[PDB]
Amino acid sequence: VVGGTEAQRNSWPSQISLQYRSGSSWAHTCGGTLIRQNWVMTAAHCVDRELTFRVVVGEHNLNQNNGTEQYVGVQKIVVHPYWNTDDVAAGYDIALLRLAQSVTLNSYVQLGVLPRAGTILANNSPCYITGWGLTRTNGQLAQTLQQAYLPTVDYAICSSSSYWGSTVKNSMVCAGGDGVRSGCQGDSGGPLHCLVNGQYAVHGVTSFVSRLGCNVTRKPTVFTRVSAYISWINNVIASN
Ligand code: NA
Repeated sequence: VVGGTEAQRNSWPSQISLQYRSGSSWAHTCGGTLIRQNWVMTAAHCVDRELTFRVVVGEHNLNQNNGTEQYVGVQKIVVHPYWNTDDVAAGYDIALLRLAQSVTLNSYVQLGVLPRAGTILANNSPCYITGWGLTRTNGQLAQTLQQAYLPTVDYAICSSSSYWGSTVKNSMVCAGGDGVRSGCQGDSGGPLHCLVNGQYAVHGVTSFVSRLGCNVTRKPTVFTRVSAYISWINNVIASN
């Protein structure tokens, strides 16, 4: 997250770190949201690679023991059937991971609350992106979980020529684009939390930013719109 601030350690208890085995150690690769005790929602493009993955819940600092982490292997990966790795702009950038064990809930580990199906945020709605991604374009991952305030940019605007044009679809949410704050590599698959009727819900799964850099004016960060996939998510979980 570029232009972010350190999160309080109990602010976003549904945030997870998806990590992959790198030699004798593990490395953060993207984010995700805990949606059942044994299911995680992330971006399809995060699990394109044939790696060994684990999920870490209750994580705050990637490089220090927090005393709150639970580490659980990934048992099954279900990517959206329409996903196409070389066409991120076509959408369907979403995947569900079934965990090897069910995690225990506490003040650091809670299920993410999903929006009702079909819900679309009005222009300029207050949202936070969270994650451990790069803190500057071509920079390095954050140590501690970061959060940035990113107001939504509605489809009519985001799909105009000076923003994203045709690349953005109705199945996506855009947020930010002020040129100071944004998502960045390592944030993919992580949540966009939006305050609706007094309750934060996860409205987006971070999907892409501009190749021209993370925080670019009028290239808001693009998220998969979770409310477009409520039935898909239910169907996968019900059949696994
Ligand atoms: Na830690």
